[PDB]
Amino acid sequence: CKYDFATSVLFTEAELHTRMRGVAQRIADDYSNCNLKPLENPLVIVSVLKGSFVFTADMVRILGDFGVPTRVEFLRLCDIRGKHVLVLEDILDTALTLREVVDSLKKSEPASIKTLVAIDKPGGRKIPFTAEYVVADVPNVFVVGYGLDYDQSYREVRDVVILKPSVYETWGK
Amino acid sequence: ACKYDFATSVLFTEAELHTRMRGVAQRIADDYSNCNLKPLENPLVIVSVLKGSFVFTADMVRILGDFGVPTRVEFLRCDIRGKHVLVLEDILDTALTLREVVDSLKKSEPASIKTLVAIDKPGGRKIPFTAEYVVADVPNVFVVGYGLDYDQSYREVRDVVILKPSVYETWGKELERR
Ligand SMILES: Nc1nc2c(ncn2[C@@H]2C[C@@H](COCCP(=O)(O)O)N(C(=O)CCP(=O)(O)O)C2)c(=O)[nH]1
Ligand SMILES: Nc1nc2c(ncn2[C@@H]2C[C@@H](COCCP(=O)(O)O)N(C(=O)CCP(=O)(O)O)C2)c(=O)[nH]1
Repeated sequence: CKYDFATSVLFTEAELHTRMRGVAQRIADDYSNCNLKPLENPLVIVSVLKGSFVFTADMVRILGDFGVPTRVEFLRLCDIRGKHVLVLEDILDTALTLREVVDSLKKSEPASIKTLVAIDKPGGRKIPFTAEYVVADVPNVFVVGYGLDYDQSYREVRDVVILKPSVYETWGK
Repeated sequence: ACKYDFATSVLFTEAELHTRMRGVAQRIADDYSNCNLKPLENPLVIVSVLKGSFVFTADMVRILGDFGVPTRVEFLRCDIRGKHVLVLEDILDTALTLREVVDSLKKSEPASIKTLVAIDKPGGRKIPFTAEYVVADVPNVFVVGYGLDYDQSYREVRDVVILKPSVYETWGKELERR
């Protein structure tokens, strides 16, 4: 590991962007008949969690690459009724946050609504929940990077790494 | 001959923005070299102001990390006493927002405080204000991209472009509903 605060690099910046391009192609095809256009009818991007800003910034730019115009909202509301909504989240774990955000947004009745997460932790669920688009899976380990923090730190790490246990063991004390 | 059907001209590409952000990142490293910036213990507190500033913030913190500047980010659209604060903003124009934030933040008595803007309109000031770091200047022209929006749209354009007048001449008359 090139990082002195990590035991392993799980996904590099290039790997994530490669995967996110595969997802952007699915989104473009998926919404091909939604008549998405700037101002008139963009895809409403609802970014959840403070750390999601890194992923949201890269995803929205990649989405524009594939002809998907967007409009970003942050909850870390606008006018979603009748409009297509895509919730983005950097990590999906217990799914308790996503379920609540999805259910509440439905109260506004948008044309459609789907979710996209950068890191899915399939093994952390406390309720059933599947995201329409997943960039990468991560086992049951504490990772930081790509916006994911440990106590507000390491968000800027370009890759998704396993935080060396000596880091958070010494920081709690 | 523009690559964007909605823009008259492209001012700064993503790559050019990053090349500039690399030069800025080196200066910040030198400037804070005596501050012992360290993750968790003493990170440089990044205050990102303005909704569209998430794009510049996402890229800037990452570049800064490349140059040995560990950061933690807050958003304005925490404890700062004794900490080093770098306010980040995608566009600086009248300076009214940045003046409010900086002077409101000085009340908490941080270790220091500076500002870094991606786009500085030197000629738009309503009050005097100079940013400590500026990635690039822009004149009296309406631009979009790199997080800068026109009515929430076009933030995702990877470059800072001048938006075609027909777009906002048309959309304004559409916003006129009543
Ligand atoms: N760095 C890092 N964090 C992890 C990891 N596993 C879980 N988490 C966090 C833990 C908690 C707080 O998250 C603040 C995010 P923030 O600071 O940006 O606000 N979470 C949620 O509550 C999401 C519920 P879900 O998404 O399932 O609905 C996700 C990991 O492995 N590494
Ligand atoms: N896209 C684009 N916007 C421009 C341009 N010139 C000015 N603005 C805006 C105008 C107003 C709205 O700001 C939206 C931020 P948001 O919608 O993301 O929240 N602003 C401020 O008040 C900054 C306070 P200052 O900089 O003086 O301290 C900046 C341009 O050329 N292109």
